[PDB]
Amino acid sequence: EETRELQSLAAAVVPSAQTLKITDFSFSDFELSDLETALCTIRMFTDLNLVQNFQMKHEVLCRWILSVKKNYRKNVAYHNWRHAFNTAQCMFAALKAGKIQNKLTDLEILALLIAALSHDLDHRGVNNSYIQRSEHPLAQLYCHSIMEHHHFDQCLMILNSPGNQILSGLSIEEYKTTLKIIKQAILATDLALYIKRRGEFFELIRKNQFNLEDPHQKELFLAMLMTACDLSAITKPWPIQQRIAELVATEFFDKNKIPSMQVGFIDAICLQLYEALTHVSEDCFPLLDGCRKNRQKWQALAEQ
Ligand SMILES: COc1cccc2c1C(=O)N1CCc3c([nH]c4cccc(OC)c34)[C@@H]1N2C
Repeated sequence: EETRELQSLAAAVVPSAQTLKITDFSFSDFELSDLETALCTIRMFTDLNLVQNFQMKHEVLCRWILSVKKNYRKNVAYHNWRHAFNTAQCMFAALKAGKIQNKLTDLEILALLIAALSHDLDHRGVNNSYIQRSEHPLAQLYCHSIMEHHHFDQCLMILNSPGNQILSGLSIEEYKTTLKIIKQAILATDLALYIKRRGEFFELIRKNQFNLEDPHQKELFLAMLMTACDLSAITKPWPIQQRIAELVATEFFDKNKIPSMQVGFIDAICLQLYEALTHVSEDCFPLLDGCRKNRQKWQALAEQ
């Protein structure tokens, strides 16, 4: 049934990060089976030293990963398991290739990876729009009166389910700190909260006053990082981004104006974010470079 899946997952060899290409910003998931994305996820926890430092039992981490995946099964494509898996992959690539890993504590890295994986688990719970089909990120802003939201209840419920407690090896003080960061990183994937707080982040960077060691600026930086990862399909190699963008038209759920939608999207949201991210961490330039190349391809298409 799904004992089968867990048994098969826990027994399998976990290939290296290099084999799985999860350290690349150009990572493509389409050829992977769901079960291979779970192996990729295990590898992310492993290479961030989270399995070791917090003594996560292998079977427990496998079951938690499958619990998370299972609870995405009714979500639309922009908020599904593949979305959260890729949000996590971008986080991993930005932590590793982008080197952000070195700037953060282990509890921050742990909360970030769990948040990336879990941030859309409540999409059907806290939204009455947006759940029939994948809606453009900016449909929030211009189309519906009420915006598109995220929550952490499902996240914490799965984390505390018997057999799924990847955090049992934390002390009480570590657990409390981690849950707090998880809650904020999940709420930060609300585009409303990004728009509300980004100008300050940009000013600090413009004025070269950005100080990651300030508790308000660390919260704000972790939030921008969550948004960078959540929106990262806008950075992908052109064929990936085209087919994801077109899901607003192609998703079967039980293309004429898309070029101008995506250019507007890049000009109003995406370009500044990856520009700002690259000033904090120069090795995240591939996200910005990808976002630039896609604007150029979408602009050429808009010129028909
Ligand atoms: C931060 O989110 C992303 C970043 C980079 C690539 C992304 C996404 C994302 O949201 N997604 C979500 C949609 C979908 C993806 N991969 C899939 C594989 C099979 C089916 C799918 O949708 C039905 C996808 C898929 N990709 C490629």
